[PDB]
Amino acid sequence: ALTKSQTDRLEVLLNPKDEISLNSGKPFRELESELLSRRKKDLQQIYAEERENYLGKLEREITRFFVDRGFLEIKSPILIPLEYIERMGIDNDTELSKQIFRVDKNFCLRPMLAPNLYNYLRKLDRALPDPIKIFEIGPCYRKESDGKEHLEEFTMLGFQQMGSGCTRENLESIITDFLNHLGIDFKIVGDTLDVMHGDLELSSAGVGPIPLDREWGIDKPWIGAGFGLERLLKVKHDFKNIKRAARSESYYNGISTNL
Amino acid sequence: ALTKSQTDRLEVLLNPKDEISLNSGKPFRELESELLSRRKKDLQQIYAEERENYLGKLEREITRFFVDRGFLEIKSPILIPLEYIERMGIDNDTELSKQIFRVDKNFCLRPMLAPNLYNYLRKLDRALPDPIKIFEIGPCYRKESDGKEHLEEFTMLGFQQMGSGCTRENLESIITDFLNHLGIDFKIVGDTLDVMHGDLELSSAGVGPIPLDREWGIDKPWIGAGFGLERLLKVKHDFKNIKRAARSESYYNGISTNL
Ligand SMILES: Nc1ncnc2c1ncn2[C@@H]1O[C@H](COP(=O)(O)OP(=O)(O)NP(=O)(O)O)[C@@H](O)[C@H]1O
Ligand SMILES: Nc1ncnc2c1ncn2[C@@H]1O[C@H](COP(=O)(O)OP(=O)(O)NP(=O)(O)O)[C@@H](O)[C@H]1O
Ligand SMILES: N[C@H](Cc1cccc(Cl)c1)C(=O)O
Ligand SMILES: N[C@H](Cc1cccc(Cl)c1)C(=O)O
Ligand SMILES: [Mg+2]
Ligand SMILES: [Mg+2]
Ligand SMILES: [Mg+2]
Ligand SMILES: [Mg+2]
Repeated sequence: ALTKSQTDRLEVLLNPKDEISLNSGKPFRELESELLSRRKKDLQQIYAEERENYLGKLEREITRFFVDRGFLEIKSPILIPLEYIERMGIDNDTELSKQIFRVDKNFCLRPMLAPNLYNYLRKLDRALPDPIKIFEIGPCYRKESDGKEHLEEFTMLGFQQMGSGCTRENLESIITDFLNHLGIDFKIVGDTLDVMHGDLELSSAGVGPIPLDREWGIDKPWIGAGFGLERLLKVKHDFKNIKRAARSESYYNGISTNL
Repeated sequence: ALTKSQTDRLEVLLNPKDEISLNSGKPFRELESELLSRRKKDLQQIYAEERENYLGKLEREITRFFVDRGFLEIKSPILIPLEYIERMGIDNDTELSKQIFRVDKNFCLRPMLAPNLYNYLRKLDRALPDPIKIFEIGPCYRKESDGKEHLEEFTMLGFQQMGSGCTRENLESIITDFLNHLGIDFKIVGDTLDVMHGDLELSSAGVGPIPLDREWGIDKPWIGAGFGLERLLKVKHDFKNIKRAARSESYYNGISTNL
């Protein structure tokens, strides 16, 4: 009989496509040696053939999708003014206010892309023709309880369109084309618009104007959404825990690095 | 006569390829309106034609270079254990110990990629054939005095090879091919190996083994280097201040967003 600790170890080495049973009478040491051999070959094949990281590769594929669709690629600060949090309406009565990683006395690690995207929409409206379409992909940070769907360090895609054409139908079309392009199954569940995979939230999306826009110097209609890249990878690759998809020292493209 | 404040404003709108003189008798308001028109057209042309961010595009071009050359693409944590700093030999007598952005009580924003690259070399040596070649590109953070060559939030490329072929000559060949591929002029100045553009340091590079390797479980020869992407962009585009190349709300591909 395998111990729970032994089973935890084998689960670290198990990949979703393996068809190995941990509840059949082979001893731990030989089930471990089998999976170790498989995972070493997996890494050797990546090293020999493609050599790209899942998170980097997904970011580049999403970038090509949105650039192609007419969205400007933004790279804005990750370390942001603490003031941006309150100005997003995130006060002591929200879950998020307790989730901020503060840095120094006036800065924090951004928990979302919305403040920077708002600032870019306002500034670019002075220069670019209507409608203004932008997107950003990059690290975001939230303190979280331990859970198979949450990372404290994750990667967000955020896109926003401002001006003409900012309808819920156009927003759903972007989301639908995007996820069908990636091969991710989803349901849009009705502003309040969430993109679900089963009970996992892939995205929250919105349609403006909303009262908050005024604080950011925004007075035009808009649509947009935010997506977690590690959740997309978790669904795409059928990972049991989002840790497999994270920036990590423990996993490379979902393969354990502790061999 | 232009005021210094007026000149600062015009310098924000000036791009290196402009051939406009701020010391000739045109009034401020018309020099400003001229440069505003030019910068709006610059942004409109980016939006119409390519839509890619300089920092993102450079990261993707560097990624293709190193992948093609046989290096595995790594994406490791940006928020790292504080312990990694001391284990890198960075104690109270180094400049760096005073430059760390601490997060919480046991974490910090990484000021360099070396700790994570060391960990990946050790782990991958259990699985990959000799030599082991890896690289990472991503955010790094250091507290800095105000200066035209330093950002507090920047982007590092780090690469490392471990095992056979780890000679200074092979290291210089990687650097030389890399910078000639990017079109960046440089001089290698002699371990202690720095890559200079004039008096600007583009990279510091090294040849192991060194005593520090032991703390990280490394006992093989190695070569590697770290490069700042915003310094490469600053040189490539002849920016006067590295702020033009940063993750920023103030500049897009070196164009002022305050129009
Ligand atoms: N801790 C996290 N780790 C990974 N991805 C996240 C995390 N928090 C949010 N995301 C993703 O970012 C997107 C937009 O963020 P947001 O809608 O604010 O998250 P949220 O509503 O807190 N989701 P949840 O925490 O699962 O209820 C979401 O659709 C998630 O896929
Ligand atoms: N604050 C910064 N902003 C942008 N790039 C940086 C910064 N610090 C270091 N880099 C780049 O990262 C590379 C490796 O880092 P490292 O050699 O530790 O920097 P360094 O020796 O402190 N350079 P300097 O601070 O200019 O004397 C350097 O060659 C720089 O190009
Ligand atoms: N950071 C994302 C990005 C986003 C997209 C559209 C509109 C807005 Cl305001 C924000 C989110 O929180 O869902
Ligand atoms: N973070 C870089 C990366 C690097 C490359 C090779 C060897 C080492 Cl140990 C470190 C630097 O500090 O120069
Ligand atoms: Mg949440
Ligand atoms: Mg949500
Ligand atoms: Mg320095
Ligand atoms: Mg140096």
